[PDB]
Amino acid sequence: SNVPAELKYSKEHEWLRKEADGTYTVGITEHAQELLGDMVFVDLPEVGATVSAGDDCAVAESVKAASDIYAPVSGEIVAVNDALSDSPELVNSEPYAGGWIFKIKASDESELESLLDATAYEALLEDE
Repeated sequence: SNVPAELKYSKEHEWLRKEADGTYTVGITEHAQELLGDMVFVDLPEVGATVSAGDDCAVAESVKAASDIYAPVSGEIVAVNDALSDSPELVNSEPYAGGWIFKIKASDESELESLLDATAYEALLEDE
């Protein structure tokens, strides 16, 4: 599967993209959406919520499965992708683009060290 070289990743099959203001945009990977199948619901976090790294904060549900989506870093949820409430299949068709799930302002920069680069995420995929 497609593993964009510029992104960061979690072992739970999330990606993170740093934006110009320093916030991160978070979604699930091409591999993740492929395994879940045809998406029917994305339960979004509350804007303004404070989360710790590893907290469950969204859910992706398909016709066959559902999975928790974890905060990859600690911080405040600053935006959510409201389009997924009516078009959850964007997660399937454009997991790195229109299928983004939420944006987070990180509270502890040190946590970024626990994130994977693209090479490590590819290796992880090759390791299932």
